[PDB]
Amino acid sequence: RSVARVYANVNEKLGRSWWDYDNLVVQWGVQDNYEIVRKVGRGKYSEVFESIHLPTDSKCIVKVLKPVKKKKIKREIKILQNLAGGPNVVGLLDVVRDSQSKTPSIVTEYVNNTEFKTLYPKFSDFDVRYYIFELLKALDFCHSKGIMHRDVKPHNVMIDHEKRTLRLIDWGLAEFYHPGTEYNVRVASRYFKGPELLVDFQEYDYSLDMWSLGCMFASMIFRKEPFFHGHDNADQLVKIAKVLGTDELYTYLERYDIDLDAQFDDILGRYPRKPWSRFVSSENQRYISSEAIDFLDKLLRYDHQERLTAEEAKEHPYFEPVRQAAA
Ligand SMILES: Nc1ncnc2c1ncn2[C@@H]1O[C@H](COP(=O)(O)OP(=O)(O)NP(=O)(O)O)[C@@H](O)[C@H]1O
Repeated sequence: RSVARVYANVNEKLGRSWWDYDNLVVQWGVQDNYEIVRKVGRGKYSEVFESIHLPTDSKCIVKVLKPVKKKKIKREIKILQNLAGGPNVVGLLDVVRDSQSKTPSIVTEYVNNTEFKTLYPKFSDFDVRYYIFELLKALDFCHSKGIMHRDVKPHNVMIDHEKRTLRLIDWGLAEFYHPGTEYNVRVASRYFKGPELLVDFQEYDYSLDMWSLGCMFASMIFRKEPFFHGHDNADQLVKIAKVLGTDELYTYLERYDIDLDAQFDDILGRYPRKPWSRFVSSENQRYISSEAIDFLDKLLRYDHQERLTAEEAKEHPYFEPVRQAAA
């Protein structure tokens, strides 16, 4: 009941060799070439440690996957393998596992990150333009290769501000895009979930990541994290409606023939479109420009087919200072 505007054809054109991650044979590395040092992060499905690849004595990242459906492990590995050498995608170094328990780990390149709540407010307007544009290179790449990231949130973007370098990480929710496939809507982080997830519209595509990038981008330029701050997946849709308005929400549901949950209507009610200008203040004015708002406004749409493609987004006037500086 939806197909993507772009890249709908990719997985058909690349082999079954490219998306059939169920039939992947995993060449496990050697567990004991890696020694864990320092625990640096935590997810619901993973341990992340700073570690050493002992033979090279190299700092790397080991991510210990909570034993979970083997199918899912097979998917993340094949995706990482596929995307290899792509711009600003985290480098996959190894896959290992325990001899006895068979608990797998992914070994990835280390990135000297700064936590975003500290790093983002140190940003200039050029900085935001530059790093979003480098994030747009990763989304455009992986989308061009039939893959939706599906967890694009600042926690999964690692920025080394001294090297001026960027990596997208946590491809644990990523999928291959197949035209017409119904996908699980329980993806993303509540704050970065697109409306299509919140109304249980299952036939979504790469445009999910663009909404997500929009929320992240609104955090940065408006200095509100999160920009939409829902207490649960129901309230999340309400916080979105208080900004984009409900008039546009009902034309969107009507256009895609979504019927809402019955008790959604005790809580939603009627909201006029709050304009983007009403979010400007003295403390966030540094990031604000007529180009930024226009760009943000073409990511944050109810209808996933009115959103920019990562490629169209790269052409936007907002990124002209970074394109120019490139040369
Ligand atoms: N390559 C890396 N370099 C540095 N830190 C990293 C790297 N990969 C992951 N981390 C840290 O580990 C945290 C969790 O890693 P992540 O890959 O997001 O695992 P997860 O279990 O999928 N968690 P979640 O994002 O909630 O789904 C990240 O937020 C980073 O702070």
